[PDB]
Amino acid sequence: APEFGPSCKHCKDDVNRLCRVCACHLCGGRQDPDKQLMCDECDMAFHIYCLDPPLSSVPSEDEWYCPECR
Ligand SMILES: [Mg+2]
Ligand SMILES: [Zn+2]
Ligand SMILES: [Zn+2]
Ligand SMILES: [Zn+2]
Ligand SMILES: [Zn+2]
Repeated sequence: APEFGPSCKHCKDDVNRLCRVCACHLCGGRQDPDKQLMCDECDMAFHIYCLDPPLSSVPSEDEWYCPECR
């Protein structure tokens, strides 16, 4: 559809497939989008429970940098 961006280059939006590019950058899982924190710098997303130490909730502040970018 010319009204939508093209599929993920890496997984082609196959929901049965892990993808560390468009879903959690550590586990590649798509579940819990509500719980996926996006890096202000590289735009990769991370489940709060995949981080070390894991977070039990997302921060209230908008500015967050991932393990790779810190
Ligand atoms: Mg942010
Ligand atoms: Zn993908
Ligand atoms: Zn990485
Ligand atoms: Zn994850
Ligand atoms: Zn980052």
